[PDB]
Amino acid sequence: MQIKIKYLDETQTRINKMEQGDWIDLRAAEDVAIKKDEFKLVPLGVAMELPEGYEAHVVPRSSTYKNFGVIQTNSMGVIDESYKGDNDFWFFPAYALRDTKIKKGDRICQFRIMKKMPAVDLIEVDRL
Amino acid sequence: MQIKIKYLDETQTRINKMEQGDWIDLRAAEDVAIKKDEFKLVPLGVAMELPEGYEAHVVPRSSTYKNFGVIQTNSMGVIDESYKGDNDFWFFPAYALRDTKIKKGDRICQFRIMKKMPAVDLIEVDRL
Amino acid sequence: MQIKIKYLDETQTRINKMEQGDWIDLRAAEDVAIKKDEFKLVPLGVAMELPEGYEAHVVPRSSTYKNFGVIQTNSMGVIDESYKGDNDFWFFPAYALRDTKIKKGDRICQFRIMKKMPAVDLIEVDRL
Repeated sequence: MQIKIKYLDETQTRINKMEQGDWIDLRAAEDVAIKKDEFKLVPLGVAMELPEGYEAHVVPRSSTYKNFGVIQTNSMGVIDESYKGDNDFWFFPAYALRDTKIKKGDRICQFRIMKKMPAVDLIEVDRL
Repeated sequence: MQIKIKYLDETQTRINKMEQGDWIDLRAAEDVAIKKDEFKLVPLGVAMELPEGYEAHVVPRSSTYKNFGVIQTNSMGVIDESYKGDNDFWFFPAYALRDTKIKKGDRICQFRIMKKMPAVDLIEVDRL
Repeated sequence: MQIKIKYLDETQTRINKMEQGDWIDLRAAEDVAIKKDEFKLVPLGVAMELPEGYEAHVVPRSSTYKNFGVIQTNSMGVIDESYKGDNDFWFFPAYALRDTKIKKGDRICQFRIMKKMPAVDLIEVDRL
């Protein structure tokens, strides 16, 4: 089972480090300064074509808050298999709880893939 | 897989359509005004009987903070198969980082189902 | 399957982690006071050896915000199978949105296990 991955540029850290099972770390694609109580979409510099029928889950690393003072506004990001365009680059939605500077190459979040949910039928009933 | 769904009333937007595995969007059941740094349980106007052995996870949509300035206080909501009563409606626990307003019918979060955790035994030990 | 659990000390409340399928509640290992807009890693007083090939996910309980006014800064904690050391204790990263006090034994979060992602091959490309 493979994942085709495209990098924003030749300087981005190749996350080619994985296929053992652990969540894979993602890094800021450049320097980012976020002021307290400000929102900023941090470029992760990667675009992927996930396996058919799969999706990716993105959450911050356990040390992201302590290190950068940010939280992921959407709690857990979901990247569907259809998000495989040549320009579909990933971003980490960050809300700064304190002035913070994120350096290019800094690990800020992580992800893993999972099979999408089975097809369902939402049938309306008047009483439950 | 069949999921029985009950709606709060006829004005709630029905969400049955051709599904194929993507997360499903839920919507505010009514207008909701939230002041800066205050909390509000946003009703989603739906109650469901999930498949036996399954549970649902609920997270904000990726554009939820950008549009409404709120985060989900519980990070990811977990709805168990047992939460299937006639009055077990779903809610999105919103905390606003600014004065905001979610309009009736606005897509505000999304969900998917997943098989519940397997049978496991907990064996207490003094050392690992 | 079996999960080996170690408790910090003899005064910790044994998780009543019971009910096939249900997420399991974790408790504060000691009293903790957190001032509004401040952080605090709340020890849960447990360390576990998860089944091989599995990982744990931890999120706030539905009533955590209402009860203690805190959010989990890393959104969802991810405990890998390898984090099974004798001093590999669990913590709940809490950011208080108001003055709060958590009592030893108070249930503040919950967890479940899940199979880790299948091993994947990341193939770098130049176009998607």
